[PDB]
Amino acid sequence: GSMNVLVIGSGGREHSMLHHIRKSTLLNKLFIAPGREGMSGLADIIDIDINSTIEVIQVCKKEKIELVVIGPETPLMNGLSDALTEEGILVFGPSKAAARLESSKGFTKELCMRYGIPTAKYGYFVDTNSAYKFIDKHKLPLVVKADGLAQGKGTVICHTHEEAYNAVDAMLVHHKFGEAGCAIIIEEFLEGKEISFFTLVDGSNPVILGVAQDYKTIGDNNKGPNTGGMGSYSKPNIITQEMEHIIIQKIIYPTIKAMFNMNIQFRGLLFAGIIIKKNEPKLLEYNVRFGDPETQSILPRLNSDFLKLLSLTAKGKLGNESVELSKKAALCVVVASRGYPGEYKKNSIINGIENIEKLPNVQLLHAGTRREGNNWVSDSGRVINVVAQGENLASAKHQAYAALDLLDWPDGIYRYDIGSC
Repeated sequence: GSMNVLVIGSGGREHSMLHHIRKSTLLNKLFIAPGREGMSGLADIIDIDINSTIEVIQVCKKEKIELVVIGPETPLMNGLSDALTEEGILVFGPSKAAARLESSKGFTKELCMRYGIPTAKYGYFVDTNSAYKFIDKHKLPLVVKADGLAQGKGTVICHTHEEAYNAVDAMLVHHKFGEAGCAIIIEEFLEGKEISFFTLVDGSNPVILGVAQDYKTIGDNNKGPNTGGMGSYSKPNIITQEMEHIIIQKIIYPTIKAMFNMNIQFRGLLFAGIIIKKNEPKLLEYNVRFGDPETQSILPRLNSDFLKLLSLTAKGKLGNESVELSKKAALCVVVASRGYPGEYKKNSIINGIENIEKLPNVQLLHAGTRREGNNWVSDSGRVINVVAQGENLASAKHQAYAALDLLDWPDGIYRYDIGSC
């Protein structure tokens, strides 16, 4: 291969991306900034501040980078993609203007209203007077969300009006989520089957990548606060091919076309949260980049070349193209530091990683580790992923959880219901 590739980010999603980019015959040299030491087998780790456009550009010139693959949302919101494009560097990820689909949840809701895209009824607010008056006319339960990038944690289901007042104060008045909470949306609570729906979009042509089941809450059986995501799986027929088509026609294409026509075309990975009831999909939310940890379960199933797909997307060349997925089930369990999504302990010593990495049927990803002396220690809220594949979901599940029995980390927390009915 002749393509030098730079991945931006440092979590389990990116470690998975590296693993799968490394399979391409198109790849020459592979880099990650800032990455993590546990990923160093796959790529050269670059220690830079990725919030500095200028530092990222300097790495691209120094290393002759031909494609940049942006993992997380914040640099997209900060216009890293625009800064790279202005320098004539190919980038997989949307422009700042296109990234508003995620960086303002209210942006997406208005677009849905204007273009007739099915979604939750809602209101948008910047002060508790208007918010409380909406709460008081509104049916329960309802969902309060930070408008900005709250890493999936600024989303609270409220079953009493008092819980809603508290959620709205925490964001608008007490500033508990920084600028991300300076505005909010309050939405009707929708029932049904929730899925994660990944589409590659080259500016005008959508190509479905895959579907996964997510696990948002910290606790099993959907209990406790919302997190960035505590697990995932992907397998054939989570939804029918017909439903896939309805989602593209009613939600994704109208989104792509609206953005294109306002001259803010979307290019990259469009990740829709979708809820299905009475055979009809509604849009929960947009993320404008790969989902963590849904990516970890979808990529194992990809028969098509992942790097080629990223490059073609970035180039505006998905016109003829299609994705091929295997019939395997894949499943990812996240191990978090105790306290997450709240305050968590860093520097906790983690034992068993080397034993799990010796297993041939599973992959351990370094989502949030670092080295301190001779130990692996905790360094983020989400610390380890274990990923497995099988002929069916039960096999994939058994293998993941069998591997996790080798983990000896009393401060580690993981759900036991990843892949359960």
